[PDB]
Amino acid sequence: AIERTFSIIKPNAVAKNVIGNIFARFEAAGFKIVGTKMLHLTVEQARGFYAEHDGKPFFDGLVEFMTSGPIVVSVLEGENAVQRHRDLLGATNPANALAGTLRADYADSLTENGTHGSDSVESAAREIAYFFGEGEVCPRTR
Amino acid sequence: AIERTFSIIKPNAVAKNVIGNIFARFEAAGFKIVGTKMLHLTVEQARGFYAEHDGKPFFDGLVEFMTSGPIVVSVLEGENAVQRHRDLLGATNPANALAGTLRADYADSLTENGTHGSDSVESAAREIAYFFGEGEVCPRTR
Amino acid sequence: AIERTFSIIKPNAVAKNVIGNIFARFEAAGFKIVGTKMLHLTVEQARGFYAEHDGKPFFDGLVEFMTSGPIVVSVLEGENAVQRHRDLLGATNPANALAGTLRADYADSLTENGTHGSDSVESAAREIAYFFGEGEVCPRTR
Amino acid sequence: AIERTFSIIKPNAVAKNVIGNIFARFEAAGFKIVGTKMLHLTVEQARGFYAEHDGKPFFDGLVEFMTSGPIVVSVLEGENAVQRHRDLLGATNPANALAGTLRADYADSLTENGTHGSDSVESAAREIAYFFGEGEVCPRTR
Repeated sequence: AIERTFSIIKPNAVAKNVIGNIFARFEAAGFKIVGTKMLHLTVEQARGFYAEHDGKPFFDGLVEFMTSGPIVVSVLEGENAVQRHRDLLGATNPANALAGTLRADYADSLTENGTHGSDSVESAAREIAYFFGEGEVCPRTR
Repeated sequence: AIERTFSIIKPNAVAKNVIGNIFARFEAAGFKIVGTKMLHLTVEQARGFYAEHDGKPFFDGLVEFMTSGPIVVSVLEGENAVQRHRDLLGATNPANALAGTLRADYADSLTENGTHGSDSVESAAREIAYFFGEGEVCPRTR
Repeated sequence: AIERTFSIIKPNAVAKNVIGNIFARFEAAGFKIVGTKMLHLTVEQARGFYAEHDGKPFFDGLVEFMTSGPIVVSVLEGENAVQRHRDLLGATNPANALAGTLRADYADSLTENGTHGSDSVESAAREIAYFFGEGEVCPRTR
Repeated sequence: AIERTFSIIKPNAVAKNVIGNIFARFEAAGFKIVGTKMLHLTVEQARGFYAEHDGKPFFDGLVEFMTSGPIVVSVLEGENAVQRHRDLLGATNPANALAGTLRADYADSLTENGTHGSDSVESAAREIAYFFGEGEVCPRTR
């Protein structure tokens, strides 16, 4: 089915100026970018999004990193998009990600793997709703 | 000096899914993307941005095209960015654009040249302000 | 260990002018291009390289496709290069290749999957020797 | 008219692993790569290609740089290709080359400026003949 999945290009990737390279990979893989914006998360925003993680040891480090610089959040559309996006991204740990995947190609470290992708259709809807408001998701009309 | 300029990736370019290729060209040329967002102009928003052309024969067609599908508006930062961005885009009229420039590579017709770049520091300020509100542009912090 | 593996960019990919896109993927994945050349296989040369398939039903069709237009043959160098190259290419069948892999992004069909990669250190040695003479593989000196 | 022009991706660019990026720009600008090979010029081969500079100012330095690492030499085909290729490369001096041109994007100095392009149809014929033997250029057959 046609799905919409959520993407985050993390601070390290934005800092390295590879937003275009990553977007190009999304498009080459058949995804259509239907929503996108650059923003710099406040700690309030980060803790409201990553709340789930409020219980692990590296939580404080995660929030610090995700609020350390601007990020690009996007909505990608396509058939079976949620799983295909996860496939494109590769393993969470850059060390285990296969050559060519976004984590292998653009990660700088395990915590700084450069990209995030929704893990399910359900989580994608929640993540998209958190960052994209009215008229921010734009269906293709041509 | 370090300047900020305004960019538009037009409906035809978005529809061809070359947003990444264009952003990658900006980054390879030394520009830092400091603000961006995808949106779909309503006729009223398009008329306002192109207000200087109201009453001219080509106006309604320009408005129709610019509202025919989503676009990506961005803010680019770098030394002498206004002029360098224009240099990278190439001549506005594709018939005069040098091979390899963005207009030469991505124009679909003479009219649908694919991209817009501020023509001056003055217009850059006006165009950026039109779409980016108090703080939608995020300077690099690392 | 640092290894060298063999690559073929097939007739369908050369014809679509995506040689640069594929090479860029090799480089982004950490491979160093240490040898490369464009050529157009004769039936004799094609049959000689695919000798191990001589007699099988698809042989003639494989030979016809691989001699239908020019190809680019290359030698890629890098840590665990043979396996990492296979990982980058993805499944032989486009329908089964994960999003983002070279077969998924550039294949037009199962027969015309766009790229070939050595399946072992042993076969890589044989494949490279078939197309590259002494002096044609260039280690990096800077 | 359809022309064939000569290209060299110099040692500094090969060393930075941007061969793919450069080829992708050639293809995006509409050129068809009809010949290419990677080689590492020896002092004797370089003195032969730049023989016209013998007894002239930069003969030694030119040979030293051009033999410092492997290069990629190619034949690009297209309408008015000689001049269009020069337009894509930009000024010889990367500091004065317009943003986005290959000299501006992939070079740091005048001497190590990343790319060479034939300056005329006449020089293209001579340059190609020095690196490609009869039958090595491959016209497209599909």
